[PDB]
Amino acid sequence: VSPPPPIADEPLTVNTGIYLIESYSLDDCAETFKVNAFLSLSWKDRRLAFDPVRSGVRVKTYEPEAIWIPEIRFVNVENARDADVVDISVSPDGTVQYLERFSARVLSPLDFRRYPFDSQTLHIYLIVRSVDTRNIVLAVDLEKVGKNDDVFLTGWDIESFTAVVKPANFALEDRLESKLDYQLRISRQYFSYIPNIILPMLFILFISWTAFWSTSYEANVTLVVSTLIAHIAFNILVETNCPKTPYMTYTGAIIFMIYLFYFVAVIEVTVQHYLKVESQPARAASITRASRIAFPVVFLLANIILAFLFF
Amino acid sequence: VSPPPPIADEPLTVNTGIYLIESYSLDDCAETFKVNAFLSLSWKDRRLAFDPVRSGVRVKTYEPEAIWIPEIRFVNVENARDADVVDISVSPDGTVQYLERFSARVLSPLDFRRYPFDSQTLHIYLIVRSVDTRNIVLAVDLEKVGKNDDVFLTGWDIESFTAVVKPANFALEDRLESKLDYQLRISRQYFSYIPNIILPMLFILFISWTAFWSTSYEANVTLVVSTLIAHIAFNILVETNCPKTPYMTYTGAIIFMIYLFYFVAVIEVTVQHYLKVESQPARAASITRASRIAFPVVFLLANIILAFLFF
Amino acid sequence: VSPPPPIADEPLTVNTGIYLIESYSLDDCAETFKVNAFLSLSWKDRRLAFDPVRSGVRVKTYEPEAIWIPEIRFVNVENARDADVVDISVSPDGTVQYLERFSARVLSPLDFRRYPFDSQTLHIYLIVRSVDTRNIVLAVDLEKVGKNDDVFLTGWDIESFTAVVKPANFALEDRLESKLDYQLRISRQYFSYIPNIILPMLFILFISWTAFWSTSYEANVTLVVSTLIAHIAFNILVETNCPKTPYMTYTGAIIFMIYLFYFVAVIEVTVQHYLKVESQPARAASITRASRIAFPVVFLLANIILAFLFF
Amino acid sequence: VSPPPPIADEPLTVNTGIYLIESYSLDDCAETFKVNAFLSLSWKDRRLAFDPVRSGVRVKTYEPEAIWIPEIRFVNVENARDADVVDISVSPDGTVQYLERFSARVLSPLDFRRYPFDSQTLHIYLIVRSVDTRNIVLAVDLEKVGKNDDVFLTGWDIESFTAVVKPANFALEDRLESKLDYQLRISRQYFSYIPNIILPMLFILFISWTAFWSTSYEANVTLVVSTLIAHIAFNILVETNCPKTPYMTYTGAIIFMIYLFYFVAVIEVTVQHYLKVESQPARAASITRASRIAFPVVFLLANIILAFLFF
Amino acid sequence: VSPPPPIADEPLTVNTGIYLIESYSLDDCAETFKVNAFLSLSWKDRRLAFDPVRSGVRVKTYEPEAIWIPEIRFVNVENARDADVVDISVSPDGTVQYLERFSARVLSPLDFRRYPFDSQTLHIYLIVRSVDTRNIVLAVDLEKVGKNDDVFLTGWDIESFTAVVKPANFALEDRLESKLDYQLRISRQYFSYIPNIILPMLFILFISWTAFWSTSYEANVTLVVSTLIAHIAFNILVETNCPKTPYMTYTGAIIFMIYLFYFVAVIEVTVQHYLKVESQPARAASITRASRIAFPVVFLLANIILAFLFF
Ligand SMILES: CCC1(CCBr)C(=O)NC(=O)NC1=O
Ligand SMILES: [Cl-]
Ligand SMILES: [Cl-]
Ligand SMILES: [Cl-]
Ligand SMILES: [Cl-]
Ligand SMILES: [Cl-]
Repeated sequence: VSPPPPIADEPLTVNTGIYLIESYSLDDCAETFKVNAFLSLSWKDRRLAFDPVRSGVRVKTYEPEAIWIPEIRFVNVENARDADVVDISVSPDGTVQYLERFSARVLSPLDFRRYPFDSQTLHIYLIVRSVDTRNIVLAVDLEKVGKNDDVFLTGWDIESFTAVVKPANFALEDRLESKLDYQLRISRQYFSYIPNIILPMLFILFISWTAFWSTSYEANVTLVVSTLIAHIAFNILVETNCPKTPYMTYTGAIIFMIYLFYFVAVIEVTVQHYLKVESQPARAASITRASRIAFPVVFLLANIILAFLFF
Repeated sequence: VSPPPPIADEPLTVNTGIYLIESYSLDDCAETFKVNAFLSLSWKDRRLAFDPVRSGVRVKTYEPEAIWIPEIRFVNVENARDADVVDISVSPDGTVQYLERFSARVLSPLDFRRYPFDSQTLHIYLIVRSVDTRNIVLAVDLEKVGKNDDVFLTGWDIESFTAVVKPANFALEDRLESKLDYQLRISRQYFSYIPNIILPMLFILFISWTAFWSTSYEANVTLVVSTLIAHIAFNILVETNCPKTPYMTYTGAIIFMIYLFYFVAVIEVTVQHYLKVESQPARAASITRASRIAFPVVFLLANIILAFLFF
Repeated sequence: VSPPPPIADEPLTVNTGIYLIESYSLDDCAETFKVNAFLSLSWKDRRLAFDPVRSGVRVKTYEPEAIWIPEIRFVNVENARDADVVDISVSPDGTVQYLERFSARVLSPLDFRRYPFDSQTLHIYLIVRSVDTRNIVLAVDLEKVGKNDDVFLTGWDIESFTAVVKPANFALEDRLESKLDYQLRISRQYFSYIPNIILPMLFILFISWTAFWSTSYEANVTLVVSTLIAHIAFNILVETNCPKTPYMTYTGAIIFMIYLFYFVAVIEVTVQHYLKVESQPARAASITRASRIAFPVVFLLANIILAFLFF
Repeated sequence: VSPPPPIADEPLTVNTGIYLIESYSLDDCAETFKVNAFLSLSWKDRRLAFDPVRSGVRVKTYEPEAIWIPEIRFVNVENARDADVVDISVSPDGTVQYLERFSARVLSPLDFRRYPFDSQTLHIYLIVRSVDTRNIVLAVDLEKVGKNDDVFLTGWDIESFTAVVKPANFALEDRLESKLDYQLRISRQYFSYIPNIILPMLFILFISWTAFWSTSYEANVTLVVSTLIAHIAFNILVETNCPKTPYMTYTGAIIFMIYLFYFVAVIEVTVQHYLKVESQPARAASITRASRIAFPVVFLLANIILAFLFF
Repeated sequence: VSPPPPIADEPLTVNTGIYLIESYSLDDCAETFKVNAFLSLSWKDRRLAFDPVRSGVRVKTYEPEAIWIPEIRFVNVENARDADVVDISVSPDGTVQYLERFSARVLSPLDFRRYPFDSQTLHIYLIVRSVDTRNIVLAVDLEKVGKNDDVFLTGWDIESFTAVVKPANFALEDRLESKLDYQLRISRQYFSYIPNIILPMLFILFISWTAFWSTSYEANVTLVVSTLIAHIAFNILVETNCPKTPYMTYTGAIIFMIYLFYFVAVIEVTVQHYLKVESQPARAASITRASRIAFPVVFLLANIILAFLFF
């Protein structure tokens, strides 16, 4: 119950491996995801080395309390993982093979700028703090890094589960810390968004544009203002459940643009009626006739500019 | 507290069994359900063998700490089950009969394509990782697999609770994994859905069609747009509380179809009034008269096509 | 420790008793309630019997670990109760007086058919599984079954806390199980419903009926459709927070009836205007005049039929 | 680890004290509040008495496991408090001074009848169960009862933290129990309720009264019904998030009164138009003219009557 | 397991240091934030001092149970922190280098008066209570006080993590308490508020002002009342999820001002129409013409006055 002694000066290499069993509860708003996986750890301790000819065992199994085990922690977790040691095996040369099954709520930030067409990289940071007698450094056993085929996140396409092999070694509170990066690449399943959000939101906007084929100010006010209410009501219905994002998103820009179009269409309706009442029906009619083409064209162009700037 | 030694290299057979006591909290959105049940386990540990004559007892009872117990875990669980060992009984041959009462939040995916007429198969995967000394394989004791008659999920008809007897044995991180599939088949109780969701949503749509028995553009705009508001408001009220499904559902298709019908009815109302104002009341009136038949017929037809494509 | 040995063939009788300290968190939607109470247990274990003269003590206190204690569990709980043993006392004849203070989330179904005029019976099922050496049977002492006077559930009148004295002994997985039914009878405090939900809901409906004292189709469309919106908006405001009930409720029937009345009133308004425009103002006016009496009378009758069928 | 012995058949007096460190999470709907405080306990155990001369120390410090400590529990708590023993000190006469720092979610009912002008008394009930060897009685060390000056509840003025010195001793499950009442008096500081809820809710109602200065039935229907929608919509926005209170509140009475006024104003608008259309414009105009004074006067008076009946 | 005996009058100095690893879950409404960090503690216990020649070791490692460790607690936490001792190291002179990794939900009040342009100072109060034998005083080494570069709070700019070096030593329950103030300075990311909340809410208000370029009372009622509905609906959509603040905020003042403007615009519309109908179209037209300038000018001025009073 002291770290293994160094054969030559060099630090202890703790070989790691994460194997995803289950991925669930991806909360976009909280920027957290819950994960259930295996953590494999391999290190050599020659104090645990033995001759198989005299000892007469394949490998010696130990209790966690019995031997020295490195303290591997996660950087980006809410609280410490719920871990359960599955097996500890010691080969004759002193190579300890540790395996545990853990569940953790991982805090990983998400970029919503290209939502719902976005893709994300979920991070899991492994960390080990070096001891007095010797430095501890992390490594990746690529054979022991993977994911269950059945691993699923509803609404996401799980691309890959890989690790950045070279650790980030640095000093923290007068000790060396070796940090590893396990990445889960996911891409969103944006299909339903079109018939479910895009298309009914666009219909409401189009209904407001019928005020360009009418001269009735009462019918026109009822058209643009009632559709503005239906727009807001629709947005309450299809609300992300996510408190507003501090940065400007593609989706956010378009919604802003739609509120601007409701305001501009009211201006038009207001102008047209005032010109008609102010004995100028030539200007009133030409503005209305222009708007019939102007409104959809400006909308289509501004939308293309936005789609281009974001993607 | 090491696995029982093999006589002739044979793997240890752990006879399982799950008996549902309570099933509750089925969260459609989270694709999770909470379960309270019995887990029965039986295996032979000859190290515990005794002679009932010298012992004076025909069976021996042990504390979990006292003997070796296989590490049975569930694959699709949020965290490890809250288990409480009920009884451990050893017969003279050294056959252990283990029983525990556990509670677990099981992650099982759900297909909402045929909602609310859907049926689901809930899975519970039992798993055991083999040891260095010997391999461990799972088995189903069919006499120990069942459910309490009083087991209920509000709004579901619990068809059956069975297990796929042949385990899925496979290699993972250089060891054998014997996995079992326990299945809970449930079918939805969709009656209340007709008077609560379907009919009041259909009435609102029908109200919009009264604009085909009017020539008043002000009354017509008020009809189609106010009903569209009422539709959205109704949907906010009867909202599933489920963030939108990534795939297209039967329900989703119909709602989309309804939003399209609100838009088409506005087009009609817009066309009719423009023709009237453009000195063509013959065409205006014939379009309106056609819509009176067209709208319900196309709706009934498109609905049958949708019902066919989904079921 | 193993169970106490019997002279009398009859199994071991464990005298139970539950005393409610606090009742809180009654979730109508989840059909769960949280409870904090005392669990009293009594049984004779002659192995513990002593001579108070030679022992020098009239009563002996033991640690739960020290003696044999029956495994009492609850059938309808989310997870096993958080229990804390308060006292264990042994009398010279070997009688054990066990007492613990527990907290549990109890799953008890609720029938909303007569909501908000309903009354409910909350169940707590005590269970004990028989050992191999001897069978174990539960008993109630209704002196030991009670509740704190200050026990409260907001919006409910806590009638009684009692137990069904005859236990339900039955075989499960080749062993006997003696089950007790503890019942908490509660009745709803429905006063607030009239001034909060029922009267404002009736007012909106009556507003729609003023369309029978008008000939203005624009004012009439605005009356029936705007009130339908206000009805839905009201229902969003006074929403039960309960996902729709799979069965037909009294409340559910009436709400359905109200949506039907909104649709029928639109039909009337539509018919009246079409007859007027189709040079038939005699029929139009007689339909409107009839509706003035028909609508409230049919509403009052249909409501009485519903109230009768449900109560 | 047995209770201290009585010299002359006296019960053990446990001197208590609670010192509020933090008060937070007051949930009006759940009728719970979370508290972080110090619990001080003092009692005389002569088995711990010593001669400071021979001992060399004026005070002795012990580990909780080392000595006998009374089991103090809380009556109205969700689960048992998270406690941590800060210090245990023994003086030469054997007077024990125990101190712990605990956090608890206390269930204390709230009376909303005078909301938002209400004041509440939060209770914390201390309890001790007497033991076989001797009876245990609670006492208040008033020197050890207080609160941190920085203790705050957002939207409340924390008046006082005091205890009812005379304990409530009584029998429970054949043992005497001593109960103490700690009271936290709070008064609601919700000044912003006037500009945030009261004034916008009144403006909406006043807008409906403008239909008494109009003869246009279409404009009037649009005024009273649209404002009724805006009223409901406003109430959805400023919703307490508290499921309806079973009893009639001051706030509840006024909201009811407002819904009645919307209905009465519709009746007026309906009557006025019907009289006008039924060739009686003298009565129609006199009713409208009356309403202009009647409506605000009846509102102001009924409001005063309500304010008087509740306060 | 007694405090170390000093020769010097001065109390024991415990050098503290907090290092933020993760900051998450900042709940504006609850005025709480969750934190994951390192707690470093340094003190000298001469009883631990050793000859490293005789000992053979330059540093000694101890288990928390093995040695005396000061009881460091947090003042403003929900429950005591979930701590995990990372390392304990002793040098030949008796210096203890303690390090733990803790997670805590910190209660820190927030001032919303200047929201969404606000900045906040989050507090973490460290505290140590002095023992019988000697007083214990806290110290800050600002070298050890830091934060991970990757520490983030969505929508906030984390300015600095620091500590007020001079501890607040005071008497509590006849003992000394040394308290340290750790501060996290954050400033809000208000950009998205302009296009998401400010601008669309203004557009709706402006739409209501078009009622100053119309004489149609039906169109005007529809304008002012429908926009008031859209305003409320918008506020439901962009709702903070925060129950109203007991104090008057900048945002709160403006929203109140907007509701006043909706009411004043209704008064105008009502006055205009009544003057027109009361054969005075000169006054009606001059009031309308004035409002066109008055309304935006009064709005712009009142807004500047509010912005000045709050900032
Ligand atoms: C008040 C009635 C309603 C729909 C209610 Br959400 C409205 O708000 N505005 C309108 O212009 N028309 C309407 O029908
Ligand atoms: Cl961890
Ligand atoms: Cl498990
Ligand atoms: Cl239980
Ligand atoms: Cl407690
Ligand atoms: Cl703490």
